[PDB]
Amino acid sequence: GKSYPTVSADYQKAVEKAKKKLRGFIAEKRCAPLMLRLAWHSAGTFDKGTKTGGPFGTIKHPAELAHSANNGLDIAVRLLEPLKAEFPILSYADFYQLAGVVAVEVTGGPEVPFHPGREDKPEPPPEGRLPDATKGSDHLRDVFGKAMGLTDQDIVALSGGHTIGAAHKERSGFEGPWTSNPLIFDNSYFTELLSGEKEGLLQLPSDKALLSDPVFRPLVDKYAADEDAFFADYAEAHQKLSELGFADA
Amino acid sequence: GKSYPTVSADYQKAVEKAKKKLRGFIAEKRCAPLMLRLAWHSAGTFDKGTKTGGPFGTIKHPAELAHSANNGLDIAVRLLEPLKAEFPILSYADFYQLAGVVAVEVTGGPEVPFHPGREDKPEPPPEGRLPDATKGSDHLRDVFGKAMGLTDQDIVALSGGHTIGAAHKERSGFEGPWTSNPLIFDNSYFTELLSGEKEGLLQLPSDKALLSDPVFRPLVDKYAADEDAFFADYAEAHQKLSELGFADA
Ligand code: HEM
Ligand code: HEM
Ligand SMILES: [K+]
Ligand SMILES: [K+]
Repeated sequence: GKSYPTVSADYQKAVEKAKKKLRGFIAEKRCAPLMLRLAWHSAGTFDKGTKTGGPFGTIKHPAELAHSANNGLDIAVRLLEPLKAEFPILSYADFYQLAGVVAVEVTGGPEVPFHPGREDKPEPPPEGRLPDATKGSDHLRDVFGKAMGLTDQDIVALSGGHTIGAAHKERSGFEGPWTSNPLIFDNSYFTELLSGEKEGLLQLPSDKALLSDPVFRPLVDKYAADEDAFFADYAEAHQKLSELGFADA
Repeated sequence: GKSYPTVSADYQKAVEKAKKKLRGFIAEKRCAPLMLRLAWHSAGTFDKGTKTGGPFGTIKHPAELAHSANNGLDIAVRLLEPLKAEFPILSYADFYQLAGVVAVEVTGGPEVPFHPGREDKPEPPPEGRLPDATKGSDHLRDVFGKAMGLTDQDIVALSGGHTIGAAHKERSGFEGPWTSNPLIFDNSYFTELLSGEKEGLLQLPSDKALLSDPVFRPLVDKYAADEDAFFADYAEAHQKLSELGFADA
């Protein structure tokens, strides 16, 4: 049900130019997984019932950066500031979601559609809305479903964002990559999830919860078997995520 | 703009009977100021914009009791549990606001009108909405005005609740009573505020802020000069406070 705001031609020019510079920067710095995380944690605080939180620029605020769920994302914010300063017309809100869309594209994933127009809001949401890696399916539906308003299908496909990147013991406490090729966006997260625990590879309890839920497990199976299906469902879910509370939510 | 819900006759019987038992209990235990504080801190978390928080029973939850603003109110909650258990039909939400109305009446203050029907909600609001004693007039309008939706007049009159009770260094860190007769509800809070700092009596920076604001100071002056006016404005404000988010807000 989205109705995206009109933005000036100069604004659209800056988007296009920012998108290209983000590709080169993110590729050079090898920081696509951290930028995807930055985009997700920005959006993932949306609560449909109160219409608070969401991808509106607040993650750069030191008070939101201090949320323990956000450990290490100050690095992300810092890395992007010089480039953002080249695009003063853009909202931080738009800039961070664009970086997430680009992070996915330059690691070889699907092209997530992007619509500009998000405004930078003044107040960060309360801490505690992002998911707890130590919990399971009920918790996941509470956060993605009851708060953000995404579907069970969205939960599984977005979990596949872990196909890139790694945990760090000094940030969450968990450690290592989910896949053997953590700078490559593919369906390997699901393939590893199905094969058991491979030495050196990470599985959060929240990942494992997908294997035991009667709705989530068919989806893991479909994605492990069909990367195209994964990419389609991923692109849908990431667009919805990136637009929570925006242009009608 | 209130439209109060219908409640059963058995519910109204329990209100009337609870009101009388609360008088005797609160008088015997000399805990009227702590019960007023309990009622206020229950209500004072309302945010009109999101319609979250407010006098809906959540302060008895250990997670809300743990808010540092609420230090010492677990005592209040404990004191009331035996009596509440005599009125299982009543919501905790109604019971705590009734105790606040009674606390004011048995110390000799105005009769604040009371309407039953508040429901006990499952989730406590985020911490941090209650006012900071170390701040001033802007802060007060942010909390009472922008969040709760009360008037500048309401802020000054409700500040007069400090005419009963005292701070404790092991609860907020501040210490002592605002008045020489802290179990007597009268306009003495304003009279002391005007006379300067009397030895042994407390003034928070938030109290003092009332003296320097061009809207609040006329009100302090009116109340110090006219206790009847104070009681009228107090009764209005406390009813509005006790009904935030309830029966239309
Ligand atoms: C489903 C529930 C989720 C939980 C419990 C969760 C939890 C975690 C944890 C604990 C970390 C490691 C942080 C560290 O120590 O560095 C992590 C990292 C990561 N998360 Fe998730 N996450 C979830 C969903 C998501 C979603 C929906 C996305 C985006 C589509 C995502 C993208 C990532 C990425 C890319 C990393 C790697 C970061 C890096 O390499 O530095 N995650 N998550
Ligand atoms: C206006 C901003 C307010 C601030 C900054 C504030 C702050 C404080 C503080 C710091 C304490 C002492 C807590 C302790 O250490 O025990 C206190 C106590 C108290 N507050 Fe206020 N308060 C405010 C408004 C209110 C309102 C609106 C009411 C109710 C009408 C109220 C009723 C009381 C009462 C009765 C006590 C005495 C409690 C006792 O004797 O144990 N206050 N407040
Ligand atoms: K991978
Ligand atoms: K007094």
